[PDB]
Amino acid sequence: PLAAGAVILRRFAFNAAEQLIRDINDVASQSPFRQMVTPGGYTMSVAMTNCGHLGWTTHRQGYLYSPIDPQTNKPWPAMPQSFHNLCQRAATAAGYPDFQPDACLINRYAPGAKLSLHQDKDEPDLRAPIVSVSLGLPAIFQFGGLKRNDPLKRLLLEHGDVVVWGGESRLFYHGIQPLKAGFHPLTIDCRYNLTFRQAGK
Ligand SMILES: O=C(O)c1ccc(O)c2ncccc12
Ligand SMILES: [Mn+2]
Repeated sequence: PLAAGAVILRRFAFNAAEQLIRDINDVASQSPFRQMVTPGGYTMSVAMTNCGHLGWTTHRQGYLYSPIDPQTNKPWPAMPQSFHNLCQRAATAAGYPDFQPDACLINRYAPGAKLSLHQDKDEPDLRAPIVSVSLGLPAIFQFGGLKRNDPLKRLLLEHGDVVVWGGESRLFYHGIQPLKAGFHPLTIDCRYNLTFRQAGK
């Protein structure tokens, strides 16, 4: 059992990937990818956008979920059908049939992009899982435990892999190591990851 509460579904989204990527591009045509600035003043190497009713974003030197994209002053694009359906199939298979995300954060990793170790604790109910979908180039996902200094474990996440982070794992510190450059036939030179969240109360 790699991470208590987590359910790894390798290649679960492999068949859906081309459609998912088309929908990423459609979302980004409305709410573009942008590299947000952390509360500490650093520009993230990962570029982000969102779809759904709520979107994860910097605002006033903190993080929060907002119904409005600060870059466009318009709502985030609606949740694509492909996104909704894939998430529900994965969550249901993993034992979370009532998971109803209202936010999907879309991350784009260019070579060298990384995410420092952190917890996702900005959501109102931490009993709801987060569903992660990997597309394109492979990345090393690192995760520890409930404490910042718990022992780290690592696993490669490859194109089409889905992880449902539930139970205890929902609160683990985690991150992504600097992305290795390469080629993928559907994303060309990057990785994307979708993370579905229940962000509304
Ligand atoms: O699955 C991933 O690649 C991933 C990457 C970066 C994150 O901040 C995440 N947060 C929660 C769940 C998954 C992820
Ligand atoms: Mn995270």
